[PDB]
Amino acid sequence: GDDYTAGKEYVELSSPVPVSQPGKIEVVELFWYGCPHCYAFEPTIVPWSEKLPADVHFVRLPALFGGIWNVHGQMFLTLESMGVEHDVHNAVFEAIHKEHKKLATPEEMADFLAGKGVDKEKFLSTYNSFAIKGQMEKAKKLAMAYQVTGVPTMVVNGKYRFDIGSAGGPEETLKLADYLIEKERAAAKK
Ligand SMILES: Cc1ccccc1CSc1nncn1N
Repeated sequence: GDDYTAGKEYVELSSPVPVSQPGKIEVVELFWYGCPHCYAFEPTIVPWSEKLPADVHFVRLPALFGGIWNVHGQMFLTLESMGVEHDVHNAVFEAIHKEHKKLATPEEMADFLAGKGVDKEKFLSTYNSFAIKGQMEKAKKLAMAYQVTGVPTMVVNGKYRFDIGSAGGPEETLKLADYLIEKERAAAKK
């Protein structure tokens, strides 16, 4: 009969946000190019996310809160729109937190991406296109609605907000995530 405290481990939003399509549970993690905590979470969240059933869907959304925040995230959405899969996405975080070659401009981004199999022309073509902007505004209005006041931040079904600090550790974050998945799943368990 329960095992977590509201506000202590996970915080429930007074104003919840509905997902686009029902049936599957929404799991969003708002990472940033300036959060070290997100880097140490990668080798821990991957084995969990890539082992989830066909009832849970993880989404990669950056902390687009204007300023330099949105700038340090658009690059990711650009790659996802390129149609590349299993292109060693983790290598990107490496050049950001291990090297930190000031990836704040498209030039530096393309220069680095070109070394892993990325066309500078395609990149810049869609980068400066509305195709990415439509995604940017989409995540922007959702991020602030998910009550994301920090990074990282795991949001489940736009109702429960938690993170490493709130949970009490990277492992505790996974505990809360799995618990909340069943929490929402129970509201529609046939
Ligand atoms: C918000 C966006 C931008 C880019 C890729 C995927 C998405 C859809 S993810 C989403 N849409 N409504 C709720 N939710 N978490």
